[PDB]
Amino acid sequence: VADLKAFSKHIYNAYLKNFNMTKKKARSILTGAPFVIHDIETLWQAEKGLVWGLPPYKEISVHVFYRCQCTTVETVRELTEFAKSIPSFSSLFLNDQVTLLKYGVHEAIFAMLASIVNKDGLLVANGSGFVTREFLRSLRKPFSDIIEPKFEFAVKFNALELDDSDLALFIAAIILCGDRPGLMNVPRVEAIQDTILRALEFHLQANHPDAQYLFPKLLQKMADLRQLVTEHAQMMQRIKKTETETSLHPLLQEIYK
Amino acid sequence: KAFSKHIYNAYLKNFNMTKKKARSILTAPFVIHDIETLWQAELPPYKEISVHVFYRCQCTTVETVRELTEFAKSIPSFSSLFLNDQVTLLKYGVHEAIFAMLASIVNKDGLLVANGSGFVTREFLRSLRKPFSDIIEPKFEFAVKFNALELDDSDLALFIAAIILCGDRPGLMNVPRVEAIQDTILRALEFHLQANHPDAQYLFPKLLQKMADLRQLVTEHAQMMQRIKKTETETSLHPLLQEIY
Ligand SMILES: C/C(=C\COc1ccccc1CN(C)C(=O)c1ccc(-c2ccco2)cc1)CCC(=O)O
Ligand SMILES: C/C(=C\COc1ccccc1CN(C)C(=O)c1ccc(-c2ccco2)cc1)CCC(=O)O
Repeated sequence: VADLKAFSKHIYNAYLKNFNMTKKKARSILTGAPFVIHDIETLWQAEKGLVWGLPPYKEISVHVFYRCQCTTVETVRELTEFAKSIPSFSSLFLNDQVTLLKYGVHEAIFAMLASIVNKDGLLVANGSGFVTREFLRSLRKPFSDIIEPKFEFAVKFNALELDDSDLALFIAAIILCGDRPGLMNVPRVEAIQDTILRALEFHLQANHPDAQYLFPKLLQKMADLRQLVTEHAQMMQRIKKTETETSLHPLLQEIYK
Repeated sequence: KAFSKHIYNAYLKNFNMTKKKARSILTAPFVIHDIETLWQAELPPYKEISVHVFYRCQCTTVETVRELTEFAKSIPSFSSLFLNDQVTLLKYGVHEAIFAMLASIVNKDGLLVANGSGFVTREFLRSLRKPFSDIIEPKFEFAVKFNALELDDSDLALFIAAIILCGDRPGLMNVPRVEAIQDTILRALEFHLQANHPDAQYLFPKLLQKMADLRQLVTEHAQMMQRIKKTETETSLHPLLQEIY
């Protein structure tokens, strides 16, 4: 029990050192000024300077998809650094590390997106912008449809009221996932993931003494996130298929390969 | 440096028999070179000579695990590792340290036994029946070569601390932390060997090779222990040693 506490603490310190944006900072921004991007005009103002090199200009729905890609890429690089500070992650085979990152980053990105989202939209640009969910729904298919299911997931996730300390362990559990295809040392990964999930159960009784069923609720969100990413990867295949003049960042190319 | 002195202090606190004590005896102990001497000299109930010596080996290695366990508490930052990692380090390392320290009580002809009091010849131990004699002799071969390095206790105190702090063990949770502790130990050791053996040359990387030789010696050891566990159904194993195996 005492090793699990200190393992949780190590994981929470890796999280605080590696993510630019915590849930604690995001909620203080969201509740109080970010500049509101809610239409074409405000988006252009935001690009001039009140908020912020993306493959040469074309049309709003595609410009937005490109900003999503720039953000997602930056969060992969934070996740990669976070994982390297997860105790035994850096002593796994190099190919296992890359495999865990390749198949887990999206699950982690859509878990952590909740932190910066409310029912009305989300923070961008390290909290200096706020893009409304109504504006993102206004984009043309297939861009609007690849966006809205994440808000639907996030708002439900937020009703669980996790804090940073809980998320560090939850995101650690997503990444150290013994089920990813092509792993070399499965029992080792499985063992690390079971340590995290034991530490997570113990940390939840401590931090959320009156919640009920919070731990199995979280195992289910991990399942939901897998389904969310399977659906996302299908939509991304459809974009790559039907939107030929839209490119994808090479780091994301490798991931979806 | 102070670090080196502290590890030495702890080694002197934890191991009753030092190379120093052992060297001034080996230069009178009762010679045990056959059945009649063994019996004059004299655990699980008696079985036969060979199994009897095997039990004596077990009682000694058990005691030395206890000592090594207390010793490691003095290695700085060992006590701050996960408890699980502590147990793993002890589990996979105590035999490499026990075979390293065995060189201290050994010469080409045999070893000291129940304090300085007895000498058991290598001859006799070879005369035990298979697989008991095979279990024994390869430690002697290693120990004679190790002794040609001519370490003293202050050197061995760091060397045993290095052995226990191996980042490579199976199931370690915090490898980089263990590795960083061993690094300070190995840096103290290089520094110590420069100061304690100024005219010996290459002693440091030769010690690093002895660590890899020990790892292999223990692998061959555990393998031998495993067939004894199958084929020598009668003979018992102190359970402290079952858990290690
Ligand atoms: C379209 C891809 C993912 C989908 O991204 C989604 C999906 C649902 C909600 C939020 C995101 C993106 N996100 C985490 C952001 O923080 C974000 C960043 C910037 C903007 C934006 C809008 C106008 C100007 O700036 C909007 C969102 C490809 C990327 C991939 O699959 O890796
Ligand atoms: C056979 C096991 C270990 C290996 O033992 C070895 C192997 C090679 C050299 C020296 C030892 C033992 N040793 C460190 C002693 O100090 C010792 C103690 C007593 C006697 C003895 C002989 C007649 C009466 O008393 C002889 C040796 C199983 C136990 C285990 O695996 O931990």
